[PDB]
Amino acid sequence: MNLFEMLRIDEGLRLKIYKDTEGYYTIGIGHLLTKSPDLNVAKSELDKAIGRNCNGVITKDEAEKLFNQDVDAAVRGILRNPKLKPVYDSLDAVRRCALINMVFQMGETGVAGFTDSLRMLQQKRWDEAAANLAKSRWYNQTPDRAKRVITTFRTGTWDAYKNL
Repeated sequence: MNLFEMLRIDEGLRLKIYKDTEGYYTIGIGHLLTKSPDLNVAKSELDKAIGRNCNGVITKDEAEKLFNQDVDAAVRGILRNPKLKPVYDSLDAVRRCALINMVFQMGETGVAGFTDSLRMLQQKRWDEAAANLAKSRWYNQTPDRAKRVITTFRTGTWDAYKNL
């Protein structure tokens, strides 16, 4: 399965400049256009981003590029953090998608302050880490997503995404 799909399910794919929880113009799978309260700037950013005259609308094949981009940025930010690097680095392919899905949801910073759980993950105490995450505020905000991600950590499979 994939990150995209994964994010696709967890996040949601929007094809029209929409407003963030924070109120920042966003689009695709949580792709941020601008912090500027100006729709006319999201636009510009977008087009700037897309390479065409969008009109505040893109197309999936497009949301996925934005996506793949936004993704490798995250990853580099992950490797730059000296506190996320060892974990991520130790994780397997599927557990990594779980880290990423998190960074995405909370940024490289909010994620890095899961001092404990991170250690467990690093250590391989799947049930512990998970139990751990289960306590967070995070998990209390966005449960279904949290469940899936924790589960994936624990199990280390897509099972959590297979029968939605």
